Amino acid sequence: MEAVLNELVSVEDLLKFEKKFQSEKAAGSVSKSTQFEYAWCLVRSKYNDDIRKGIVLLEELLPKGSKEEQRDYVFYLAVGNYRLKEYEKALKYVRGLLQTEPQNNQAKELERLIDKAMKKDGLL
Amino acid sequence: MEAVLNELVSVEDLLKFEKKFQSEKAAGSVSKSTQFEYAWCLVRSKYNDDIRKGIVLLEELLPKGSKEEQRDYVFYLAVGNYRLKEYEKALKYVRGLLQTEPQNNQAKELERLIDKAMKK
Ligand SMILES: [Cl-]
Ligand SMILES: [Cl-]
Repeated sequence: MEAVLNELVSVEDLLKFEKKFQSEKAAGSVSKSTQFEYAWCLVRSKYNDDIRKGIVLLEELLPKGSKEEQRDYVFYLAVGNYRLKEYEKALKYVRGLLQTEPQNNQAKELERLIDKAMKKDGLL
Repeated sequence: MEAVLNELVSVEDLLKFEKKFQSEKAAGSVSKSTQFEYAWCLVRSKYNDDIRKGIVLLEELLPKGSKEEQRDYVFYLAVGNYRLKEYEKALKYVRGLLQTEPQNNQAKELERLIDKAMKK
């Protein structure tokens, strides 16, 4: 998607699932899917506080996931940590995922981005 | 997000919810939530056939949604039609949504995009 469209869809997404998350948490407890969707929107946000919150929400889901869900959670932990420039954490997550999903070229392109960013720092 | 990142995350999402949708479909019927989530990914895809399928899935959810859900469906119907260059349909959808959500500047910005592309 072009940039302006991507940004406005991102905002609409985040606001919808924030409402849903805040509604459910007001009504007692938050379903696993609602927490994941909100966290997924948070790690794509333009605000760093949002990304940090999405990471926390993904860490809370991680021990309760099926094996397939845990793979999805680790993907977005690497995304969030990469966007925060927590490169060594992101790199550890995506390498672990690639061991169990070797043909995941999305995870591979993410690893390439993380490596490229660690090179331009000089920290690789 | 930057362009390369946005594209690989879009692929990861689509494939994840395609598996969820197809697995629920084979097992009988598909939940509202999975059909929407798959449609949401499809409308954002780089393939026109995907966008068209997302519009179909959204059109099928629309008669049976609540008031709030319908407004969200119409937003993504506007997005998908805009990306397919179906500008008259897209403008109609977003103008309806703006009548009931007047403070929704994301819908407003989408309307400006539709209006720009029509004048291009
Ligand atoms: Cl279809
Ligand atoms: Cl509003």
